[PDB]
Amino acid sequence: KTHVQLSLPVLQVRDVLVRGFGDSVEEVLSEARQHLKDGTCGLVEVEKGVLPQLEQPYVFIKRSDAAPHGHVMVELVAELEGIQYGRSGETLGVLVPHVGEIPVAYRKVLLRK
Repeated sequence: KTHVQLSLPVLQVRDVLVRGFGDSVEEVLSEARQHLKDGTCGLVEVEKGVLPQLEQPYVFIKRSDAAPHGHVMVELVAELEGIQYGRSGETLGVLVPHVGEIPVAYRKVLLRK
C-alpha cells in the first residue's frame, strides 16, 4: 500500500532516550521509515526549545493534504543545518525512536510509504 494507518505515541522531549535516527539526511529518513513500519517510532510536538534538545538531522512529519478515518495524511521531510529535503505542509512533529517511553497522547496519521 502507498499509505499505512499508524497511531504514533506522542513523547515529551525530556523523556526521549534516543534523540534522533542517525547522522545523515538519507540515514534518518531510512531509519524513520523502518521504525514507522516496525511500530518503534515516537512523535515529539515542536514548540520553543524542543528542537535544540534533539539531534540533527531531524525527521519531521508534515501534513501532505487537507484526513481519512481520523488519520491525517503525512509525509517525511528531513532537516540538517537549516536545509529541508522534501517539501510538504505544516509540521505535526519530529520523529524519534520509541524505546518504551510513556506517551502523553497518540497521533493518528496516514503515512505516504
